[PDB]
Amino acid sequence: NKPIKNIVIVGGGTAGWMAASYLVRALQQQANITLIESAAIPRIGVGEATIPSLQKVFFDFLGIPEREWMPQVNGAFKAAIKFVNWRKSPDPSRDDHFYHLFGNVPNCDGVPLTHYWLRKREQGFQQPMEYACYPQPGALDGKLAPCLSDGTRQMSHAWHFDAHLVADFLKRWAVERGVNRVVDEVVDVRLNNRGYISNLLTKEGRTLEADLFIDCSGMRGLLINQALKEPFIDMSDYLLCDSAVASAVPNDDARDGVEPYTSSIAMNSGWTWKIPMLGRFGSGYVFSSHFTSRDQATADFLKLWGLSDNQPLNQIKFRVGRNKRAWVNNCVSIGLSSCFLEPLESTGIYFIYAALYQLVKHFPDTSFDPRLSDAFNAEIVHMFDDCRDFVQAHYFTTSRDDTPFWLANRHDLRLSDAIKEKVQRYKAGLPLTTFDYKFKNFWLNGNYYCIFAGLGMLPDRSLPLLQHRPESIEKAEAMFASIRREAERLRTSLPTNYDYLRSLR
Amino acid sequence: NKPIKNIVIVGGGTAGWMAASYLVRALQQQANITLIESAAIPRIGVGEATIPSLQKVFFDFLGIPEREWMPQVNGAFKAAIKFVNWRKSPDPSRDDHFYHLFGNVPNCDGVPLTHYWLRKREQGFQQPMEYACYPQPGALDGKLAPCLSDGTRQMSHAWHFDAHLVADFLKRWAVERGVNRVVDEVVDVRLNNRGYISNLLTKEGRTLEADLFIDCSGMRGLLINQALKEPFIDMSDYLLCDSAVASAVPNDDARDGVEPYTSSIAMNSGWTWKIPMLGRFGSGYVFSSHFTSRDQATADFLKLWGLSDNQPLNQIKFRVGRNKRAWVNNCVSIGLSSCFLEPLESTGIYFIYAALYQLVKHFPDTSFDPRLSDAFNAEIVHMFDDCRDFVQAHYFTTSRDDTPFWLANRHDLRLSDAIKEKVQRYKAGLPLTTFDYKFKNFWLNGNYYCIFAGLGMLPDRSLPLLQHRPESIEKAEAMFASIRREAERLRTSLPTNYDYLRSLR
Ligand SMILES: Cc1cc2nc3c(=O)[nH]c(=O)nc-3n(C[C@H](O)[C@H](O)[C@H](O)COP(=O)(O)OP(=O)(O)OC[C@H]3O[C@@H](n4cnc5c(N)ncnc54)[C@H](O)[C@@H]3O)c2cc1C
Ligand SMILES: Cc1cc2nc3c(=O)[nH]c(=O)nc-3n(C[C@H](O)[C@H](O)[C@H](O)COP(=O)(O)OP(=O)(O)OC[C@H]3O[C@@H](n4cnc5c(N)ncnc54)[C@H](O)[C@@H]3O)c2cc1C
Ligand SMILES: [Cl-]
Ligand SMILES: [Cl-]
Repeated sequence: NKPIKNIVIVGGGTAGWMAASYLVRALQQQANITLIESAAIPRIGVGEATIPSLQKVFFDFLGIPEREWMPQVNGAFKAAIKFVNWRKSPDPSRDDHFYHLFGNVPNCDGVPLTHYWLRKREQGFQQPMEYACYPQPGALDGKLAPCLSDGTRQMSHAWHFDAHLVADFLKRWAVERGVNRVVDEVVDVRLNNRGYISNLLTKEGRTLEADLFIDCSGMRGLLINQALKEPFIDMSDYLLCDSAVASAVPNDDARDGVEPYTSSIAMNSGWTWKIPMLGRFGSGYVFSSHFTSRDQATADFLKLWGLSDNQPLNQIKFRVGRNKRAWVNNCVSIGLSSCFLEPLESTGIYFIYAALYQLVKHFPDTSFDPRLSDAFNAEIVHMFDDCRDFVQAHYFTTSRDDTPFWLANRHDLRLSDAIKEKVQRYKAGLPLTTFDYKFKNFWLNGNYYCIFAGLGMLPDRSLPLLQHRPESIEKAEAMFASIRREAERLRTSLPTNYDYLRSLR
Repeated sequence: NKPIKNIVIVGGGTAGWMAASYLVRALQQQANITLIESAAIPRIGVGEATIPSLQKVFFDFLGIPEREWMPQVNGAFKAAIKFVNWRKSPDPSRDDHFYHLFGNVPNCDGVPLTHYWLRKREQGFQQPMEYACYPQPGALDGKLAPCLSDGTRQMSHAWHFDAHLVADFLKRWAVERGVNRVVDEVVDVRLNNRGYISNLLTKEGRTLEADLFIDCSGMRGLLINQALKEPFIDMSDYLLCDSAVASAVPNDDARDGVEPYTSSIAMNSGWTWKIPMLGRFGSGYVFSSHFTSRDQATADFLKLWGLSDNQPLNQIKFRVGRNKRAWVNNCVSIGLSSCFLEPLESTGIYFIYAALYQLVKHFPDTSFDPRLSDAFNAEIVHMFDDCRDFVQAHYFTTSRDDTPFWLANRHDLRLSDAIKEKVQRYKAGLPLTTFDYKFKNFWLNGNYYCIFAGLGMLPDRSLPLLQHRPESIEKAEAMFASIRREAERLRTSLPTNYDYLRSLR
């Protein structure tokens, strides 16, 4: 079986240039790669927060160290997601916030600290879960850096960056290593009798041929959905948000500092993201069209940040769900042309490089053994489903009942059996779980606990086992005190996030 | 909710004393534990090989180091399973053997050495997979120790031991730390209107009461099956063997040495185990009653080892399957009273301490929250199913067609969708996967490859990706050469298994 020789990527967004970079890297020899992107169809223009796997899975694989790509794309640090006004009836006189922190929660004699915390709360302990079980939240309040002045990491973290800059940075990297860039527009996809893609017809009359096609054409899915007619499974019965009004907002970094985390500010009919970096923060009101109008949501967004009726905006709508099959015949969909959940928790770009990782692990020859694509397609479903569960958990758990949108999340969502089971185990007092392993069950006990406890849904009781383990309870107190010590050191030890980034220019 | 106070274990076999030890360990305080065992109903008398998790999960948890319990139970080392006459038509003039080795196979640029080996075999490379991808098989042929004279580990391994001695060793350990032993026989189990166990009536007239009951009564399942009437799911449609004829056989260790591995010698209608230790080896012909008679199988067993018609034997039959629920109301089944697959691959005792681990992780209070047992019961099904897949893979993969029994394994077995999927991925050329994580997918790429390749079922082709990675192919050759070096060092470096064990008395 002859190997793949010519690859064509359709799309010049983040997805296409990640695909181009990764593939040019994975395929040392016998690989000609061409990417074509329409000068007249813009990128989506968002996608600026991430999760920890980005470096280990994507950039490391490219051989691009964190200190090299960060300053090139206005990179900033994301130590958490701060959730604001999610907990219940928004009250401007009450501080309703909680963090979803990255990183592992320690175990004490095989039991997560979360569960010793719950036991204490039962005895009247007032401190919130994440402030007792992690050392860094207080520092986040102080908008400090996730690492020392000298660059030594001090807490688990991901990244923020400029979406357009990232795409451009990879475009340069990829082109430099042999990727052929073509600024042009596909207008016809031709299929042989078998149903495979033979070539693309462009607006300037070019005919592009290839063995393998990567569809990174974004939500229109030029190859996978339209040409190959693979159905998209709409899942707006699982999740309500289908729109966003977004913009970049200037920040007075000198007076207000740079927050080392993404913020999720709950709204009337959705929520608003805040992704800070030097000079400004990306922002966007994610909402459901069925509970508010774009006009109405736009006014809410402008009001939230005190913006003016002249502020140019990025109006977006998106589909929620996944292709029935991500890879069909000789076409692999990657990016918005494949699956999407709303930007809560930031899984979009992870879907890109996780899919690319799976693609290489299932790489075909020109005979396109269906066993390979089927195995690939099944991994995508798992990856997507795991995240859909976690995202959904932010919603049907809410105690907010003040608008139709929150009522609908409370009562009207379709839930997978998988999330039902986890919730049932959680409520019973049981701990949840504590790359290939990461792609696998990426969201652990700690993550679900940050969310559930932040939202004010606690288990029915502490673990029955703990009543037999007074020693263990004692050791846990020691671990709590230790955490409290580290928290204090960091306060006087970490530079401000603002100052640290500036020291990176 | 009041905690559990009184626990009664029924059964004095390996299962009961593992339960008693583990529980007395896990439950520091507020735990009274009584074990009752009928002097007139003997233990099963087998169960003498194990897998690597035994130490980390069971003995370590007890605080009993390997050097302390081994000499107490005639412990020996198990570095592998050697399979003899499994490959095809048995021919006394052909050496048909292969090893299933414990331990991980190295990865080269994210691809297991197994797959680089396959690529070489395609070019005419003659050496067998396990001799190229692991350093220790040749040493096993030489019956060497898995560690240096001084006791430094040199290869991954599990253990062999005397079944009765192990049970007795734990009995002493457990009794010494507060377990109450009662030599007596349960004759009636009394249930309240709710259907929970109130107490046990013994033959001497004792009435035993408790909050929690552990059923370790072996295959009769005195509590779970008979009293509580939980159905046992027969799975002799998944696996054919239902009987064994066993005995201990003296060995001339001075002239023949001690093999550092379990042997699996395929027979006409089953297979025969060889579990060596100092002085003798446990052995047993596992067979299907539907393809040979006990009388016939007995004669085959005696002939295999040159035994005499006077040799006293352990005649066994066993059920294959699992309880519909391992834990029902206030009764947890552990051991042969719960699930069993035939002894191929040695999962029996693993089922014991893995279940005990899950029991403590789901430990109840006296209200017996059904969410706990349901979560427990589901983990048991996963554990069992994963092993049933792996065991089944030894059979429907066989190329032997010389008896009805092998024909039946070839064509007539009921296969899970899970094993079908793995096989399909394997055949396509894809790698398979590479405690809580162990219980999870304990059988990895290497294990399945040892088995499949030993049995002579290879993938349809090498990984398409490798054609683009000449560099990677090169590095793999280096790794192969390195493995060959270590193999040579061990040959001149390891003491004989026989000599090493003797140095332990
Ligand atoms: C509101 C919103 C918020 C998000 N927030 C996050 C986040 O916080 N974190 C995160 O990781 N992800 C996020 N995502 C997802 C993320 O934005 C995308 O995964 C990422 O930006 C890559 O998108 P893309 O390249 O597939 O699509 P696009 O940006 O839409 O790129 C499409 C490309 O295909 C080209 N193209 C299309 N059609 C044709 C044609 N017929 N001929 C030629 N060329 C063509 C276009 O010109 C363009 O270059 C968010 C998405 C949305 C919608
Ligand atoms: C042929 C064969 C080979 C095996 N090989 C292996 C192997 O290689 N590796 C491995 O790990 N496992 C193996 N196993 C499994 C292993 O033998 C068992 O898991 C282990 O020995 C524990 O068994 P048990 O204690 O549950 O049952 P048993 O040994 O049958 O113990 C039963 C106990 O319950 C008591 N009892 C019963 N009934 C009553 C009553 N009404 N009143 C009072 N008391 C009572 C009995 O007196 C006895 O003490 C094998 C099993 C078989 C059958
Ligand atoms: Cl996202
Ligand atoms: Cl077994």
